[PDB]
Amino acid sequence: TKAGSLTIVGTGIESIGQMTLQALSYIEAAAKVFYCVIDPATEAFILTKNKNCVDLYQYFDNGKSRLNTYTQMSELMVREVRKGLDVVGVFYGHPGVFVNPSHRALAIAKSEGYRARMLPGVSAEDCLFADLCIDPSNPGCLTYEASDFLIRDRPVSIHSHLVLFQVGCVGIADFNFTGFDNNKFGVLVDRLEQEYGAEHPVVHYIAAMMPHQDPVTDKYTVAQLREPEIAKRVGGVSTFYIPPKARKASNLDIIRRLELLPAGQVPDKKARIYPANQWEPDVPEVEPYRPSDQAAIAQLADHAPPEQYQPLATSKAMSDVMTKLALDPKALADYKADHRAFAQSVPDLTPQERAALELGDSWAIRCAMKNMPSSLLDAIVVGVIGVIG
Amino acid sequence: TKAGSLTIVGTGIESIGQMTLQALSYIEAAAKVFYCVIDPATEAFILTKNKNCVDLYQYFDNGKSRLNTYTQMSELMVREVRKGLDVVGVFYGHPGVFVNPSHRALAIAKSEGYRARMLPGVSAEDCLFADLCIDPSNPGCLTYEASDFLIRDRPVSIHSHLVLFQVGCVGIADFNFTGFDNNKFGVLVDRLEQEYGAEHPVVHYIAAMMPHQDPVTDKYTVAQLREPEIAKRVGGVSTFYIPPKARKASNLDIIRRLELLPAGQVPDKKARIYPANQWEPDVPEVEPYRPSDQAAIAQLADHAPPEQYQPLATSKAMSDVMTKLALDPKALADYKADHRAFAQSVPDLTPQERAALELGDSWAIRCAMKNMPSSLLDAIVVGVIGVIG
Ligand SMILES: C[S@@+](CC[C@H](N)C(=O)[O-])C[C@H]1O[C@@H](n2cnc3c(N)ncnc32)[C@H](O)[C@@H]1O
Ligand SMILES: C[S@@+](CC[C@H](N)C(=O)[O-])C[C@H]1O[C@@H](n2cnc3c(N)ncnc32)[C@H](O)[C@@H]1O
Ligand SMILES: [Cl-]
Ligand SMILES: [Cl-]
Ligand SMILES: [Cl-]
Ligand SMILES: [Cl-]
Repeated sequence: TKAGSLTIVGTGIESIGQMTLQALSYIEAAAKVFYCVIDPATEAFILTKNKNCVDLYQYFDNGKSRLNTYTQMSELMVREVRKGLDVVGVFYGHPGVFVNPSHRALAIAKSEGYRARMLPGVSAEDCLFADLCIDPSNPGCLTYEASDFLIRDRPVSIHSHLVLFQVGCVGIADFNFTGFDNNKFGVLVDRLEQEYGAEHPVVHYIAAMMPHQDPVTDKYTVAQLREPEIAKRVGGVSTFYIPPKARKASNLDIIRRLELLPAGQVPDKKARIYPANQWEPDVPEVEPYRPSDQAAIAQLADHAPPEQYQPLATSKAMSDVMTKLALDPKALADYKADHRAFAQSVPDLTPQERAALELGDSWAIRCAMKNMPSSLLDAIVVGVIGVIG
Repeated sequence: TKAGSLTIVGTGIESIGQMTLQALSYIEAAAKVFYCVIDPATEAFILTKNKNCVDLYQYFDNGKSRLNTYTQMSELMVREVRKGLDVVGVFYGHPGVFVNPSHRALAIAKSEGYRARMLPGVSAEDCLFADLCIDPSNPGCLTYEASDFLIRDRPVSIHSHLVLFQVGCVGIADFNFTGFDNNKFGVLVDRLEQEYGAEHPVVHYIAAMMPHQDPVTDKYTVAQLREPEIAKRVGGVSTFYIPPKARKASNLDIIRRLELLPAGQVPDKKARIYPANQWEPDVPEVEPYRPSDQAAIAQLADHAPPEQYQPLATSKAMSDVMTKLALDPKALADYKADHRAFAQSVPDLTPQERAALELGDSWAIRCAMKNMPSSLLDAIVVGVIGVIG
């Protein structure tokens, strides 16, 4: 194993709070940190956690091509990896969602034989699902960059969710500190009219970046986007959500091959599971407490845990070590290098706990931490299967 | 404002480390916690952080409809909200991505006039982007539930990414503790053959759930999925990634309306930005260090910060308060109730810092924490615009 590593992490969107515990731990452990974030409280927070940080944002300039900036950002990181250092790069949101230089730097490091990894983070689309109260599963989700959407004529589906990033800089390859002149926004609006119609809703979304702020969740018709006062509000952190225009019917051949009908009625196209999408045009009110829902709630009084349910049955020493492996990158590296040596130095473990850690396999760790009933083993991670039908 | 609130949060996918700082803080502050997670180290961690927790997983049972379980899960949470308590629900990953009961409970609470919010988390798709080294922006992403994909005959795009959740339980509406009998998996494989061809790649993806584990990133042809030994490996935490089959050309009308050509050549369909997607079939090698890349790197020696760059210029007292607002839900609530009273009780703030906190607006906070050069204001969040073209 060569000296030198690159780990790229995210900060999430809302200042400080949306950073993951592991992103923080890698920032603290790093020899050198390079960052690109867009609020000052997050920047100040990062600087309290490591003594050797560099702001990547200084490599943008007026009329300097963004591609040249991204090549420079990547090279600054990889140069320190080649010197044998543990390097961490930090980007706002998820560091691989609509980001060029992270993928470039990781690919170069990997090709030259260094350790290289991206840790996921909370994206602007993750925030959109939470704030607009929608699930990508119901009824599917298409996600594009707005200029790419137009130039490559990417297809829409009127029966699924549509999410468009970078709607505030249609057709722009450069940078300006004061901001974008979004003079080709009308080209996007023309496309949305063609696909959806002039009276179809478009939601202008901006996630709150400070903890006390509310999100922007402003619904407009496609036609209203042509009004100059409304067009002016779309900027560099704006995303569009376009809800479905209609409900898609079921395929009879698939119903039969999956054996879903006992010769009769599947639910109708608009027999929706509560709650319905509030952004869809002409969406009917769905009943939250149907007779079937009331009967399920009545069964709560007599409920007992099923006999095949596996209750947690662990110890402080075992929960402490599993927490340490997740929150201490040095401890994890030590454990990975020698499972047996590490396991034998952990204080207060029971014999079973020690043995499970020595092996490292999931089933062993599960047996050590959960009580498995006889019922279960006289007959496999089974985590809300979602129902869309 | 009525007493009682519901906040639903996520844990991310990888044990403990992928929880956000704000998710942890709300779990600690809650009067009552309800959770549904699928590894025991995460469960044990949650129980160390609040004294009043209930496992929602005990409401599943063999041959009990999942919809009835979800109605029960929702009702247990909302009952405590109606009593005037601050309630937190916890689901693995992102709590609104392929999850029924979170959306139901939040909608009921909101309709009855209680405070209701979802905090985003790291999803299985977020992990997929990071581990497979792909960006949803290049060249767009379609995301579906596998049974819905089949039953509603949802469209594919051979030029964009495809992600399918719940490929281990095609056509199943119920639960079993030992697991799913995935006997209709061949119906999915038939559809993938029709859309992509028998020799097109499909990546079987399972994100690591413990910190020391590696992810499963196993590429197969569509044809290979019919082999019983391979089909057997697909389970309840399996997701499929299907890469594009071809590159989409540019539209001449849009090129002209966005003014991208000076009468000549736009880059060719396969003149890719480094790095290329390694999962695409017959993808050519892309040069990481072209002459333009070498010239950009040569400019690093003479680089200085641009005159319109805004360096961080804050204080310990200001960074401490902004951190507290993000990490202490009680402090945030106090600040939101009375900006001026809160601001005047914060120790050691400068006059400008105090004034910015009193107002609460983003531009005021930015001025207080960053030095704004004369160059800038003699002429707006501008955070990697991604280039896809
Ligand atoms: C270069 S990308 C970076 C995205 C980021 N890595 C992420 O994980 O969301 C910039 C685009 O992200 C979206 N974005 C960034 N901040 C946002 C916010 N606060 N609300 C909504 N969308 C945002 C916008 O579409 C913006 O044009
Ligand atoms: C009911 S959903 C819940 C998803 C979860 N809320 C999230 O944010 O990803 C279950 C599906 O998520 C995906 N999933 C869950 N854990 C996973 C893992 N470790 N790797 C890949 N996919 C996973 C699988 O497609 C699975 O069938
Ligand atoms: Cl969060
Ligand atoms: Cl029931
Ligand atoms: Cl993370
Ligand atoms: Cl340059």
